[PDB]
Amino acid sequence: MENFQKVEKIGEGTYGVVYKARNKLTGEVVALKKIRPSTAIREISLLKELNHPNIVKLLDVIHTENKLYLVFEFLHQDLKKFMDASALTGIPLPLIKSYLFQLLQGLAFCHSHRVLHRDLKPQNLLINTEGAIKLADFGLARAFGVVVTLWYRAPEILLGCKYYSTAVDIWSLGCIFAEMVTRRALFPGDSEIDQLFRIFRTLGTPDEVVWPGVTSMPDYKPSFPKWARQDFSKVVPPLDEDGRSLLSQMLHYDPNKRISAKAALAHPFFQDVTKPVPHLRL
Ligand SMILES: Nc1nc(NC2CCCCC2)sc1C(=O)c1ccc2ccccc2c1
Repeated sequence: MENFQKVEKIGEGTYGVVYKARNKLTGEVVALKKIRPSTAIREISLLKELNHPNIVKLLDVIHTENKLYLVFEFLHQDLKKFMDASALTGIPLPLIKSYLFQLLQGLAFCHSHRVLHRDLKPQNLLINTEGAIKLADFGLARAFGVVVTLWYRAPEILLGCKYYSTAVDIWSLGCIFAEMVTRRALFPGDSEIDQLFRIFRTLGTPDEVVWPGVTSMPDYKPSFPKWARQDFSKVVPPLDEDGRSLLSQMLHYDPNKRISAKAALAHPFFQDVTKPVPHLRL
């Protein structure tokens, strides 16, 4: 490339190929994302202003030769791989707590600036050797619009609501929290209806009592089976009651009842939070 030198392909992201690259002028290593609209350019450019320790920095937006690239700060591992690498022993609770706390700070920051992610998943949660965890790709979904993982999708999205709110990110993070604890995805659906029914089988089929307005959602069908809610203690053992209480608030059906990132940071679960060093094999 004219301005970068590719080191290697990292993988296929939501919007195009992602490469580990080196800036020719500075020598800095970055995550270069090729995007496969004028409104998009202006909107994404605004995201360069975001700066928070728990957000992967968007270093630049490059629009040349009628191609679009996003340059992001590079991190050495994502949470998906770290979880796989920690499958035999599990991620220590203090580290799970630290990561969840940091992720909520990242969400609280973005949300306060009116920026949603909409597609949080272990793949876009990046970690470094110092114990930090950061979220990548906030705001891209809105700017760009429309096999993809549905495992972390909020129910309102699965039910066809086309108006998103900050709550969709809290739902996704709750699912990730559960996965770090049990070492298994919470709702590993293989289709949109399977995803929805896995949620219903665990949390109970929603109704107008727990979710006012649910029966009027675009894809809601009166024919959905009626499953009873499972005992929460069976879903994420052996997470303690503070952890279970917080998780339940992040997984409320009604997005308006779902806890905010800001309020979650004050939950008793974080009374003893610390910042442990993870053991990363790079
Ligand atoms: N900043 C940043 N550093 C990265 N280093 C890699 C971490 C995992 C191990 C190899 C280096 S990956 C990254 C992303 O921002 C990012 C996020 C989601 C992705 C989903 C699918 C494919 C690529 C993706 C890349």
